[PDB]
Amino acid sequence: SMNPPPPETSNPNKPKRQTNQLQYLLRVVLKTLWKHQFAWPFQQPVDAVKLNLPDYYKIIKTPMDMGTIKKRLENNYYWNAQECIQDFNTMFTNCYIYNKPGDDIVLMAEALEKLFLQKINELPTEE
Amino acid sequence: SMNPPPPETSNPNKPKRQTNQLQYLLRVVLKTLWKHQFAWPFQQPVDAVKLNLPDYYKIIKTPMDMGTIKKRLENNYYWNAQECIQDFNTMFTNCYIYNKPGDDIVLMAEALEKLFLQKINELPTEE
Repeated sequence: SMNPPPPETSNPNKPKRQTNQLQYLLRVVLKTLWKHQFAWPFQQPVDAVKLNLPDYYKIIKTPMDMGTIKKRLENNYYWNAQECIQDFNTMFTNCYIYNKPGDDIVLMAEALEKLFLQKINELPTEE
Repeated sequence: SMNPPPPETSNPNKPKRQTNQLQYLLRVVLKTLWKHQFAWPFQQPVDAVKLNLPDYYKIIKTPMDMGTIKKRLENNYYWNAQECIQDFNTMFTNCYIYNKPGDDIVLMAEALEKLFLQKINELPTEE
């Protein structure tokens, strides 16, 4: 499989809003995860052509990566903070789906997911 | 063409010994790194002609790879664990020497090096 186009990051056909929760997700959560030692394999869509991984987009039909989440936040793609949280969960579960329990890349995603969970525990109150 | 012969893996004129530390380096450390998802670029000597890296062996004069380290452990090439740990260090620093900060291949090597360091943290006590 060649690579698919990356997920859409702008939507001219939705209303936009900025909230405490969405700003926190960008300025705290994404930033903290981006800088983590384990983040780099998750920062851009898997380049299956470069890695020579023909089965990746045969198996992962809902790809997601931190770069896409960053762009969606910056473009006000999300109306509800849960839409963004869902994208993070898609990125972590994609790693568990493609790989196997106990794999090193899985342990990396698990550490990232634990940190993400710790940070969104502190998301500002829905206002 | 362009590749040197691989590093020597047997040494008939050197005494041999088996130790818990050498056992651990082969059966725990090497095995763990070998199975890492990022291991593949480091499992065999760099084929500079196949990768078209004609300068590789003009820059890297002390090549090292995990396949060599595996053979050296299997052949009792090392008397001291530090000789093996030095070979791992050489393999990682060779990656940093030839490539540049931020390259994917370097980020792979850094992750393997940090896991290697965690593993040899738990090397069994010397005799």
